[PDB]
Amino acid sequence: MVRGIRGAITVEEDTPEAIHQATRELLLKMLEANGIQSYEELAAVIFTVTEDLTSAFPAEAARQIGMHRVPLLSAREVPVPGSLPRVIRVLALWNTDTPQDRVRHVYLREAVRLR
Amino acid sequence: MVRGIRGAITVEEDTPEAIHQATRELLLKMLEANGIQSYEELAAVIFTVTEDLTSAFPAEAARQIGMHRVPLLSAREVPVPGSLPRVIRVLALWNTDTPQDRVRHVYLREAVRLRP
Amino acid sequence: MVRGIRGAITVEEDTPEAIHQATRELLLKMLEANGIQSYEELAAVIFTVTEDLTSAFPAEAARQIGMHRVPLLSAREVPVPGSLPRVIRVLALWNTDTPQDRVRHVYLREAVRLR
Repeated sequence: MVRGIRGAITVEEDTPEAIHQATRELLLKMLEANGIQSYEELAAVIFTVTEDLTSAFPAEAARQIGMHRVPLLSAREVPVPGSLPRVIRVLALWNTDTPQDRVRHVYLREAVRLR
Repeated sequence: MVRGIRGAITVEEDTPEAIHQATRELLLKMLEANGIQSYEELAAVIFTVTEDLTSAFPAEAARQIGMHRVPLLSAREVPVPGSLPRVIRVLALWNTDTPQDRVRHVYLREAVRLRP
Repeated sequence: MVRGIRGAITVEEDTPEAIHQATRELLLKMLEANGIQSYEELAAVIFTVTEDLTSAFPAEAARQIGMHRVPLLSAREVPVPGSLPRVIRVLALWNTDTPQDRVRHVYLREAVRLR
């Protein structure tokens, strides 16, 4: 079975370091919250970034924590008026027998308003 | 086994009401057409909207019909000039043994012309 | 299980013919590299294209090679300084027993500069 894991986190400046730092933190927490201690069962990980962020690919933060074998893809989020700014969102596809209602999703910082 | 389910529907205007109503109808039809019993079978659902739609997130319609525990993600479609305007597209990833040739995709309203 | 397969290829110019030819080449190469002789194994295929490519949908290429029954979805890639121009990226979700470490990803033409 495949279960999606959602995550979201905000930053306060479109810089490679800031983008990477937040992404690394989110990915590590999404995995920790679900007791995942290996990357072998992640089918793929998809990232989306709001329009106000274009300095670096979030996928690079995944490479930084050793996810070089995990398929990654990034896309742009819809610029909805009044929507939360500077947000990095993640959708991990996890091969697991963990029930849908047992999967833990992670919303950090300002993204907590998105849960 | 995971099978993707595609859906597409158009709206006549860029308003939250129009977007949510259409997305709600599309999702319900996608579920109905494939006889899906519980949302527990859905690994995730991805939504995309064309550049001319920015008033709201289609994913909100999913919450309206009880998909609170289903992982949702939204993105922007490639802005190809001359393409069908105001389109909401959906890709559901379904855990099922259903063969690929038996999965039912749904194309509504003006998107009916987008069916493969 | 489900394993994602990554692919990427560049195009010399923004025209439907060029986009479709490149996408056909990449898709075929991704399947060949993984010994996939049938499309029944593909859960879905997601494409992303850089903003300098807007003349056509890469998904049309999938139809051309007979992937009508494969669920397809496309999205806009995130702009990044110094990133390779005119890039088509693919993420195929493959139903397979193949371990993550044995899935073959394909980077063609100038896209080799991204791998």
